[PDB]
Order: sequence, then structure tokens, then C-alpha cells
Amino acid sequence: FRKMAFPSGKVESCMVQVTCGTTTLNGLWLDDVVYCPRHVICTSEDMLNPNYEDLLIRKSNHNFLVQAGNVQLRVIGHSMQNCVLKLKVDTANPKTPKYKFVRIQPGQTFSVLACYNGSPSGVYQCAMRPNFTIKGSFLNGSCGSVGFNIDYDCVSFCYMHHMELPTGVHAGTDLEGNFYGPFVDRQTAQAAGTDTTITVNVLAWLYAAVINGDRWFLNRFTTTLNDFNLVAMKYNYEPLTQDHVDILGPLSAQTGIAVLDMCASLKELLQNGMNGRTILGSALLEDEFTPFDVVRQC
Amino acid sequence: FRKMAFPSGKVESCMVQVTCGTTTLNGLWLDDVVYCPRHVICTSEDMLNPNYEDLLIRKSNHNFLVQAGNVQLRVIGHSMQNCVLKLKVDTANPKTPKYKFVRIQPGQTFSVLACYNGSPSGVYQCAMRPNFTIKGSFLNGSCGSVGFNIDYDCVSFCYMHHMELPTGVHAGTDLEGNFYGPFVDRQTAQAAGTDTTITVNVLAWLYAAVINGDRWFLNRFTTTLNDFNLVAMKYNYEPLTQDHVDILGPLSAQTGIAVLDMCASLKELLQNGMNGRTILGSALLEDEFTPFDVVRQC
Ligand SMILES: CC(C)(C)c1ccc(N(C(=O)c2c[nH]cn2)[C@@H](C(=O)NC2CCCCC2)c2cccnc2)cc1
Ligand SMILES: CC(C)(C)c1ccc(N(C(=O)c2c[nH]cn2)[C@@H](C(=O)NC2CCCCC2)c2cccnc2)cc1
Repeated sequence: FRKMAFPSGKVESCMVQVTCGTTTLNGLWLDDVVYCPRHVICTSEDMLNPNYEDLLIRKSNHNFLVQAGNVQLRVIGHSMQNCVLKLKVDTANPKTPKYKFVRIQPGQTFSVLACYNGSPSGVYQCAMRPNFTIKGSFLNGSCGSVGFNIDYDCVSFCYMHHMELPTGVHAGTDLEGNFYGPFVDRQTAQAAGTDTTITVNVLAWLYAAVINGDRWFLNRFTTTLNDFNLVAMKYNYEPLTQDHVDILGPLSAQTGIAVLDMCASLKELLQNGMNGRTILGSALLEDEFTPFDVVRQC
Repeated sequence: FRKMAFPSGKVESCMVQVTCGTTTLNGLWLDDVVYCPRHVICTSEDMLNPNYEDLLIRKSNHNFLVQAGNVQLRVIGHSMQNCVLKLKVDTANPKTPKYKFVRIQPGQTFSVLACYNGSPSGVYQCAMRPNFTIKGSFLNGSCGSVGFNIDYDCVSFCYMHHMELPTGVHAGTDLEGNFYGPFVDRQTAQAAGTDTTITVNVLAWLYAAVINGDRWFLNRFTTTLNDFNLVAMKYNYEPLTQDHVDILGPLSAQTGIAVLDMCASLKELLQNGMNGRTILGSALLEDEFTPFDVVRQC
């Protein structure tokens, strides 16, 4: 079992470089529109309290330089939607995939294509944390890199990267420019809230462990939803709902382990630890695999 | 810090499906040649002691079905190079990237594009273990998936997947068809040797931890190389060579921490464990980031 990202080719052909004045970052070119963070129009002076609609009124089309690799795209229009700048260009991207813009929930996973100067640099799998941050690997200029899922030839874009938070985690928007989490695109003392562990994903990963070789944490006992959630609360774990239990249905049937029987296993791990043992090569309880991820793998 | 794969798009465009008889697996389509494991021509009862020279002489071109997406590629010639089959096809791949074939050494990392029936499934980062196996995530029919790097526009193909070993790890060849390690493409009793931890990579990852602001595991001690190796080998670590010490020179200069001072830190980490802490988010010492990988990502 490995953390696996989607093949990124359909998204690589959409990445472009956007330059406004002295600032460069990445854009997403779909049909004849390039999408990028609206803070590309912020200058080092305006970073504390930018007035984005005033900064945008001041800009005109020729203020933006868009490059798809070596070819320059001419900007013929500009507008803002929430925290995303939309640049209308003269040429439709001839490699535009089938795609949707989707907004995901905390606990859901996606692939991130990390880019710099419009050039794809790496791909990795991420999860939206309960506190709405991303534990990404992003350096300066990574803004505009996107997160996505693929469903049989359709790319569902869910994340555009905007900024780094002081604890080293990352904050961004959906592709309609709505932030995930209580964050703003300005220079501020904002910080990630206290995070929690994604319980349904840890259970999915324990099922993944059983499907492979690892069975030492199983036991004869079961628990109740109410009893387990009291322990989840103590250990900073998200509450487990009936809808989570239903989503884990297929894995419960495939193994001989009912969800609340597995909760009995997880309850034990949360207090007594792992007693030196390892689960799928990890000394920690892994929470960035969804139930679907465990089934798409395996 | 994430295990980051290379963007897979250049390789996705080269994956095809190869069928011989009742067996289907993946091939790699570069220019007018499809490369695939020669065991595609093995039959269900050939599997213990096939004579591949005798199996191949009995095939004609039309016994190979090659499919690139929905298009059938016509095989016009075939040839065997060590353990890879080279199928000459009627059409050059119009999306062939700049590429090279490279044989790697243990400790080296690469991205794997897992494919089934010629269609890519996921991408993840991998490493060649000291025992010449791969701890991959491969299912039945993954044979012919390739491992690659892409430093500066050129795809370096370094691994083609052939088989699973009894411990669940994986064996394969370079793109000239020479196996990594002492494995053969036969159904046998073969098993991977005792594996070791890749010491030079653990040290690189500790340097990455310092670069990203974590110093808690450092100590006031140094060590000689020979004393380090005498201790580390008692934890099943690979010996560290003067070559490895030279290789770590740039990370030592960037962080100001002498290589043998980091070795003293590692000795203490092996002695004490983590004591509840993590390093770059891991509760184990990570050994599948090379010194090159750390410089790439940091
Ligand atoms: C204008 C605004 C909103 C204040 C801003 C400023 C800088 C950036 N950062 C660009 O690297 C960058 C590149 N081009 C434009 N910005 C980085 C970033 O977030 N530092 C934050 C640190 C202080 C508080 C606000 C910004 C960054 C680093 C690593 C990974 N991700 C992003 C993002 C947003
Ligand atoms: C003919 C030969 C060399 C013995 C062989 C037979 C089967 C396969 N395996 C194919 O899946 C497969 C082969 N051709 C199409 N698919 C699987 C495989 O290695 N089983 C081994 C089981 C023990 C005995 C040797 C083979 C496989 C590969 C990767 C990940 N999980 C399962 C590989 C090689």
C-alpha cells in the first residue's frame, strides 16, 4: 500500500505561467480562459490590505502576460470571481480535458500537481484537513497549482493553491474562488485552527491493512457508536457518523470485520498504542486514505 | 515534505496494451518499437521452465496484438533482448518524449506509473532496495509498467516491472531487459534476500528536516566513519561509504552540519527512538529520499 496520485497528464497540458508586473505564478488554461489567484495583482506595498476591485479596475488586458510553455497567449479580457482572476485569452486550449469544477469536503483526497513558472514539477496525493488546510509541499511561486480527481476521463478540479500558513500548511480556494477555511488572501497573522484526525479514513486504512497482510490489531470485541465517539473526542478524532459506517460497508463485507468491530480495534490502538508494532509500514495511524482510495487501490 | 513523483504525462502517452494468446500486459511505445516483458509469450503451463528462444521462434508478427488506446498497432517485426521483447510496429509514436534508458543502483529513487491493460492507474514514488527489489504497489497484470525520472525535460526510463516475489515485493529489469538482482522470469521458489536500510538516504532526509526547521535530534557529538558503520550495521543499515559522504557534501554546506556530525545524530536516533516525536511528519526513519531528491524538493 502506497499513497498514489492520479496520472497528471490531462492537467499538465493545462498549466500556464501568468505574470502581472513583477509577480509570476501559475494559471489553469481551460477553453479560452486562464484561472489564477487574484492576488497576482497585489503588489508588495498593497499586501497588507489590498483593495482588489480597485486594483483590478486599474489593470487592463495588457497588464497580464500569459505563457503556455514557449507560446504567449494574448489576453483579451479580465474579470474576477471571488478570489480567482479569470483571464480571457484569444486561443482555446486545444488540450482542454473533459472537466468539472467541484468543491470537496474535509476528509476527501485529491492529487496536487505542483508547478512553478507554469511548468509542472511534481505530483502527490493530499487530503483536505478537518481544519480546511492542506499539508502540501509548496515553495514560493507555487500559487495557482491545482488539486484534482479523475473519474474515467473527466478531471474534477477541486483546489487552487493560494498561500502558506505560518505552521507550514497551505490554504486555497475551489476553482470558483471560494476559500476553503477561514482564510483571506492578504498578508495577515492568520493561522490554522487546531486540527483533528479523519476517523473514517483511519478505519479505511485499517481495512487496507487487513486486506494486505496485517491483522495483529484485530480482536474479538465490538463497541457502540456512542462509546467509540466518546473515545474519538478524547483523542482529537472526528466523530464517526452512521453515514461513515455505511460508506465503509463494502470493506466490512470483504473482510470479516464490521465497522464497530474495527472501532474496537482502533479504540485499543488509541490508548495502548501500537506496542512497538507497525501497520502497513507506518508507526502512525494514517488518515489520508479515503474508503474509495482503499478500493481504487487493492 | 511529501514523496513527490514526477508528472506522468510524458509516460502516459507511451503506454500500450500487448496481448499474446490469453495473456495481456503493458508495453512501452517509443518511436516504432514497443518494449514489454518477454514472459507475455509464456503459456499457462510454460511457467516453470520456459525456453524463451524456442517460444519466440514459433510466433509470427500477427500473434502479437498491440493496442494504443482504441487504435490497433500492426506488429511488423519482433526481437528479444535479454528479458524484454521488442515489437516493431508500423507507426512511430507521435508523442515520443525525449528519453534515455538508464540502469540505476540500489538506493536510487524513481516514479512508477502503474498501468493495467495499457491504461495508467496511478503514479507514486519508489526506490530500488539494497536487495534489488522494489516495494511497489502492483496488482496482477501490472507487468510492463515502467519506472522513470524526468530531470530537465528528458525522461530516463530505469525500471520495467516483471513479477511479484513471495514477500509481496517486486522484481523487474532495466529497459535493456537485464534484471535487477538475481531474479529470473520463471515461476520458481526464488525469494528476495535480507534487505537493509539505505543509510545515505536517511541522512539526506535528516538534512531535509533541518532545512525545514527541525533540529531536535541533533547532539553535541561526532563520530568516525568506521565507528558509525559498526553501530549502524547492528540495526541492519547499509554501510556508509566515502562516496556517500562526498555526495552529502552540498547538504552539509547548506545546513552547516558536518556529515559525520549528522551520523552521530543518526546513531542516537537508532539508540533512543523518537520519544513520541516525528520528523517531517514520520514516526520512522525514512530512507526513500535521495540527496538529489532533497535538493529537488527543498
Ligand atoms: C499577496 C499575498 C496574498 C499576501 C501572498 C504573498 C506571498 C505568497 N507566496 C508566494 O510564493 C507567491 C508567489 N507569487 C505570489 N505569491 C508564499 C506565501 O504564501 N507567503 C505568505 C507568508 C506571509 C503571510 C502571507 C503570505 C508561499 C510560500 C510557499 C508555498 N505557497 C505560497 C502567496 C500570497
Ligand atoms: C510467466 C511468469 C514469469 C512466471 C509470470 C507469471 C505471473 C506474473 N504476474 C502477473 O500478474 C501477470 C503476468 N502476465 C500478465 N500478468 C503476477 C506474478 O508475478 N505472480 C508470481 C506468483 C509466484 C510465482 C511467479 C509469478 C504479478 C505481477 C506483479 C504484481 N502482482 C502479481 C508475472 C510473471
